[PDB]
Amino acid sequence: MIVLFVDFDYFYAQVEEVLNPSLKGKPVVVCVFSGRFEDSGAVATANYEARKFGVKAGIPIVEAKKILPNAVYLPMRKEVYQQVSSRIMNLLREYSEKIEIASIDEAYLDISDKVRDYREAYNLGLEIKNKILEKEKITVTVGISKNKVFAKIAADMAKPNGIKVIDDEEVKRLIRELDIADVPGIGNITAEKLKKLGINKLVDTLSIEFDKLKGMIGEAKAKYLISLARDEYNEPIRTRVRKSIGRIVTMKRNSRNLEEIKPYLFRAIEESYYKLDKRIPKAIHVVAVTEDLDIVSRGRTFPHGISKETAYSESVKLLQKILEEDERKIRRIGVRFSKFIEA
DNA sequence: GGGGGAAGGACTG
DNA sequence: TTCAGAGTCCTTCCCCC
Ligand SMILES: Nc1ccn([C@H]2CC[C@@H](COP(=O)(O)OP(=O)(O)OP(=O)(O)O)O2)c(=O)n1
Ligand SMILES: [Ca+2]
Ligand SMILES: [Ca+2]
Repeated sequence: MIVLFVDFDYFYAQVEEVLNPSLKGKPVVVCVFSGRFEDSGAVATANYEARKFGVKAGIPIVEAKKILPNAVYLPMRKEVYQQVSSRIMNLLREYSEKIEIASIDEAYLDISDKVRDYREAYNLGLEIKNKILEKEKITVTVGISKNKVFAKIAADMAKPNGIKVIDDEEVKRLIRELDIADVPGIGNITAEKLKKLGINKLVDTLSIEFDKLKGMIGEAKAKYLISLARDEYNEPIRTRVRKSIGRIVTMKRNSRNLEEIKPYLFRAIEESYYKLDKRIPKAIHVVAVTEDLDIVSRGRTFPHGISKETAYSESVKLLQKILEEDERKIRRIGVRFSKFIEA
């Protein structure tokens, strides 16, 4: 069983350059604006030409312009990218029936019984990595191994515009050299904890006791990690499925007064139902972002589907349920639906 | 007595 | 006065056929 991981080199900012040729040869920064502060918002992405100086996705636009002020800041357009991605996913779909799309710029391929060895697999990464670069003019990084996790790591190492292959003899090697947070699934927090205790490489975990690991990161986190070092990871490539389609916005405000939030919720509660397709959610939650970070949420599950209007109503009771439980103003407010109806 | 629901946190990425 | 913008899965926890 050998996997083929695909990762769009560096998506957004890249597509933005593909459409506007007068961009390349410059540090581009695709980000999200809110309409406030003046330059309020965060960074969604940036080309490698812009990363060099630190402008990494997720930071305040005000900071970005603190390091790379001359760079090229372009507004985010999830609509434009969505379509591109939607196209690339379809190609890969012809190379292997068993496909699994993770995010908007990722996809796992299973070639187990359509490839003889890592030799003709690396040749396939190319045959693919190319059909892509010129049919959509998008560069991508490919990863290959015996499973999804290692396949995804080989792609991390080889980026950008590359491809790598983590063979078995190499795997055992990585399980020793591969370290800290460079592990898919383990976030900064879990890392700033493990490190403090000496655990650096994915192996250091084996010199512990499953329980002493659980008491600090969790049974899932641990079991997962120990499943890697032990080298017995399973997880197959199955078709993905939308579980929770939601939408959130941002108030130029920072309010607490219902009619100073109702229009907002209503707004989001509109866009979400457009993505719901022909789905019927039995569950709905109102996510609310405050000011001093920390998000708050209140939701409810129904024994039947939901109609837009049905949503509007509960939205309020769920919002009041929030306010009366916190003494801080709100900045962004949103809603998320789930538990769609089966077959 | 494993599961459904609700609020929180983290990693997505 | 007024910072940093979609979806999944793990968890602490209370509760019931
Ligand atoms: N805080 C973040 C981080 C990433 N993304 C977006 C960036 C596009 C998509 C995938 O991100 P990555 O793959 O991590 O980066 P990339 O630039 O898309 O590509 P690469 O992984 O090769 O750097 O998710 C985002 O919306 N918010
Ligand atoms: Ca990518
Ligand atoms: Ca990615």
